[PDB]
Amino acid sequence: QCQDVVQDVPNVDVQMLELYDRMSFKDIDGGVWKQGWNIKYDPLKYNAHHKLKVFVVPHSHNDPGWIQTFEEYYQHDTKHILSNALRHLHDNPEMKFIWAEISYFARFYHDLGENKKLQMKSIVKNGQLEFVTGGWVMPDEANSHWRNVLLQLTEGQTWLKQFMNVTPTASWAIAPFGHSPTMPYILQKSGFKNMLIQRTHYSVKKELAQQRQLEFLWRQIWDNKGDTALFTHMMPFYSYDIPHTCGPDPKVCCQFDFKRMGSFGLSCPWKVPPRTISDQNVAARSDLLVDQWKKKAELYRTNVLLIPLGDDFRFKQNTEWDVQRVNYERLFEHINSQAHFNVQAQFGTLQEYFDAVHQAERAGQAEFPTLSGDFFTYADRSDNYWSGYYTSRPYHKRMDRVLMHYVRAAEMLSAWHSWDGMARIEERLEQARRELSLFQHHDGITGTAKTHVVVDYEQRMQEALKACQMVMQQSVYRLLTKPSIYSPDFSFSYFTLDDSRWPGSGVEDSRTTIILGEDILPSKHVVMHNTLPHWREQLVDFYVSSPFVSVTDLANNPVEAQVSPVWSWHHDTLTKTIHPQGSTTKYRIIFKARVPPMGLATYVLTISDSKPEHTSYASNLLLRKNPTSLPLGQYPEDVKFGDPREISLRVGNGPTLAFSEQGLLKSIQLTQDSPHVPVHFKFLKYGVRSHGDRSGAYLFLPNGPASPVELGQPVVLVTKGKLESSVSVGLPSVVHQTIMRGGAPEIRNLVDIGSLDNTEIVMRLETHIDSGDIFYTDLNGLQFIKRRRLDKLPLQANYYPIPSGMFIEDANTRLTLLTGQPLGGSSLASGELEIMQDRRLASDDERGLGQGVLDNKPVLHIYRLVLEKVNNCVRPSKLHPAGYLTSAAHKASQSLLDPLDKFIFAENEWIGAQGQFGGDHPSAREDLDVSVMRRLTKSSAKTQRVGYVLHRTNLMQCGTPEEHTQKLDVCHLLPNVARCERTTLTFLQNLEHLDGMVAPEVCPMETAAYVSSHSS
Ligand SMILES: CO[C@@H]1O[C@H](CO[C@H]2O[C@H](CS)[C@@H](O)[C@H](O)[C@@H]2O)[C@@H](O)[C@H](O[C@H]2O[C@H](CO)[C@@H](O)[C@H](O)[C@@H]2O)[C@@H]1O
Ligand SMILES: [Zn+2]
Repeated sequence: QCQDVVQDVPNVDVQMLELYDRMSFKDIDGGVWKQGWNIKYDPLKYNAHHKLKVFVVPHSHNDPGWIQTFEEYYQHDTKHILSNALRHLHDNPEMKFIWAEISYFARFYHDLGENKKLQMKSIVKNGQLEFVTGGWVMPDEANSHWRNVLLQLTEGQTWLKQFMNVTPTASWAIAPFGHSPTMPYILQKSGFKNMLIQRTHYSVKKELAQQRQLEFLWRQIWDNKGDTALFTHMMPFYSYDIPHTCGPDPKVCCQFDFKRMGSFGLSCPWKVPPRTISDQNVAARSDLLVDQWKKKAELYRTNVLLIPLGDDFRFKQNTEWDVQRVNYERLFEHINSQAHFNVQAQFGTLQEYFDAVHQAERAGQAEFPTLSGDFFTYADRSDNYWSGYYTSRPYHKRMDRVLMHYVRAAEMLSAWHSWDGMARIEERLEQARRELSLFQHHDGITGTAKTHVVVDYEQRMQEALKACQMVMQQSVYRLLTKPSIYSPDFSFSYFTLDDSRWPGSGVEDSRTTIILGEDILPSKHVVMHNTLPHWREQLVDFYVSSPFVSVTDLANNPVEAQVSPVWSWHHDTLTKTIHPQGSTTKYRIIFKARVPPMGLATYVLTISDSKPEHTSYASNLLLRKNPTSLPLGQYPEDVKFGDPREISLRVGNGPTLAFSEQGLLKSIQLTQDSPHVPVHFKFLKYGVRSHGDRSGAYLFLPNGPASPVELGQPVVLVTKGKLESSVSVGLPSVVHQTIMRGGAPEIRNLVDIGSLDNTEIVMRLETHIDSGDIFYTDLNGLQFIKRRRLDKLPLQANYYPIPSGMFIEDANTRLTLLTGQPLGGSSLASGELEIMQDRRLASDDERGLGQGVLDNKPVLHIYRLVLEKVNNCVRPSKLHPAGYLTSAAHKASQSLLDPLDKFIFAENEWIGAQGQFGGDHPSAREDLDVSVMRRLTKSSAKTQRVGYVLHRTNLMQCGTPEEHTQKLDVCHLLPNVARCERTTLTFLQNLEHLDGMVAPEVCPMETAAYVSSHSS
């Protein structure tokens, strides 16, 4: 019996949307704890029979790229930190240290000699060095897709299991800029028992501290029973550095950071330095320190206190290890010996802290509150909300989503077979997983790194894309060639990938033309891959060197096709207009590909001397005053011209779209009879303040509501075809395109902010929909959370991450915008949606980056726009904190994130070609996905193992019967199954041995992992 994720509102002690509605968010001076209050404690609370247990946990925050590249930091800092940790921990058995970033640890460990590897394993086994989380990175939680959060977690933990024989069950996330419930969701399904967070809004820290609700059982917003709950510790103060981790007064705590006495080039901003601990000062020093600890302890419910001891790239110098250790040892010896303190203090690890907290809990000493919700948008002080990084460096945010899909497709396509080592499949896939995993870092996908570091991430991701292409095309060639003919050269390109949306038209001329001709080559095979576990039809397009091309399947059945020109937009620096030019030698052919679940389908493109029977030609209409001619070579339809005017289009029996004379949507009519529902696209601009704090890579600090972009009299191009129609317009900084293929439109924006300094370009949708102050945005592509616009907070506080979609609705109507890239957005007034496209900022925003954002480059953003009637849908109650997509919106999101892959055969003739793969694969219910298929064993293993991650979303019931689908049992996808086991999501622990070797499908909103074992 599945939990109902719609109709049962969970009863939790703290529900973050409710808390937000009630809180005042006043920013008052609290004294030494600037954002809190003067903490008081009863000195008699602790006595001989009830002592305060203090764990001082040394740590070093190591960014895998930020102000330097990964490799620069490794050479200049991290390799020294790890080498000196090994020495100092070895030599000082009571000293402890925690480590989070496995990318660096793997980088270090593989360069060690065997003697040192053994010493390292010994300090891990004995518990002195403890891994926390164990992901490749400490990821961003706002822009990251859940699939990539899982990918990087798995990459780090798989390394740790293999080399260190440990799997962390406690997570440490001190640095991401706000926190998502997607983390406890994944962690709890990956064996975790505890997690720690830090960067939450200062007003939230104060509110929860006042109620001693900083430790809580964090469950998902829809979880009525609580089975998703994960114990979470929120740190109370402004920073994770030493001045903000000993207690509420940083002027005091800074005196206990022994790296700040002068020789290290560090000091205390509060103007009182640390002093070396001696017998003559230890009593006074201890009195000050214990007083800070007892104040911090007032904020929590047990007698066990966590004191982190660290900062960025700490514990480098041998002298630094000594200065911190020897001074703390003198403090501990004094404090622990003076009964009047009633304290036992020691170095500890994160797990030791949590174990002691839960021991106290079981002793009946505390009960913990339940909580649901998220912790966006973060503000660290005053009105400084960190909503800028939801958009910064949008080219690379888009690249993340492209690479996400290519990693999935490469792992899936190659999983079907075992490969010889000489094929280098495992090598290429490990590289691709690791570069994508690295980019999940909270300075990677966030767009908060220095320019040269962004370039490094981009180069790494480009290499990863090439690796995925190589693995994919080798796999296609194996899956579709007669086995007794197959003769692979593992270095050769049998196919090249054709991608219509990355980097994109107008971004890079990267696509190959299929060159056909009577005197060269009459025809070409192309292959589509469908990574989703259901049959899919989708229009696909290729560039071809003639308009006279027709399409067949590999039974030689004709397939209806449409040919259109190849249009490119040019900023004519002579005429000062932006206008399209057509190619006279290449054309686009478009046709519907029908592809099996997790399968492949082959088609053939053939040239003829004249218009083929089954190919039609789009009309083209250029709307502008003072047109000039647009010749198109052999294209059989002449371009038409007109003055700008409103126009309407309808493809198939789908919606009718109306456009303004400037080429922007104005209305959607769902059916023949229905109203033309106002739905109006508009581009606006935000600026930057001329006084006070400046927007930068992290912060969005607008100088008021956005102002309309002045459009002039833009050139509009209308292409009308039987299969696909479009309206494209060259606006200042944006070539905006609305594409119609018979269902929800697709929007593409080619965004080039050029040299517009101190500008943020936003795309807004204006409707009539009576949404009031409510809107919905997603978290990590996993779930939709209810948002309430709060006029008591500034504009930038009402911006949230849009990692994959957002919607507004009233009783009758919903408008959903799905995205192919994470961007920031909001609903700033009833009936509106808006999403930021790019931002160019001249100033640094005082968070450590030390530059503006002046490295913008053209990016092609993609979207789907779904207007729907929802009066018949079974929706959650008004008090439920979640929302859910319809079938059409979810399919539209899948169309953006996991499109069909397209392969063009490279050579002239493909001997032994086959027409299809996977025609016998089950076509699963629309709400179920095989998020991951990964072969886990190399070819030398007697018993092959294949891992699957299944995810089931939850779609609204709206009265569409949508019938008969087949059960998907992933354990029988490969033959000769000998065992099927449910595992943690990282595949690292077996949870259940499955009867009949059958992997059951999962419940709505659940994710499960299975591993099948095969004897042949
Ligand atoms: C809030 O500013 C923070 O400053 C530190 C600078 O750290 C270095 O100087 C300090 C102060 S004397 C030393 O004690 C340290 O050991 C270092 O040498 C930044 O490194 C820190 O960065 C963190 O937050 C930013 C966002 O503000 C992230 O982008 C980054 O990933 C990191 O987590 C911060 O700038
Ligand atoms: Zn960091």
